[PDB]
Amino acid sequence: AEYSKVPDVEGQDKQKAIDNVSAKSLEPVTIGSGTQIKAQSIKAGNKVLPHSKVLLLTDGDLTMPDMSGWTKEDVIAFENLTNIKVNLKGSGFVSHQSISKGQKLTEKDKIDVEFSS
Ligand SMILES: [Cl-]
Repeated sequence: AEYSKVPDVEGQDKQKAIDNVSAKSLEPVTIGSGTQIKAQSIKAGNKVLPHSKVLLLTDGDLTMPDMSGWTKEDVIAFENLTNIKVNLKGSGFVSHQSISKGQKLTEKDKIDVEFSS
């Protein structure tokens, strides 16, 4: 069971952070329309499965990611990172989200996601 070590990318330039996460054989997913990373979903230094997702919250506006194919773990990480409540329905992988990718979000919004096996 090989593990990846999550890098510390908080405060980094967005593209540098994406590159640093990818270099650890992890999948960076950015949230927001900013140019600098404000927060990461996994504590730096932690061992996680290769190719698992690290959510990266930018500065500036929050925007909706493409959650297609996400696990419950991933969607729950999004709720904790953004303080936007997500309602989960079903099991497997995300097959529907109630807000389209790219839309600006506020803590006024709520998301419904459906999972399919
Ligand atoms: Cl691999």
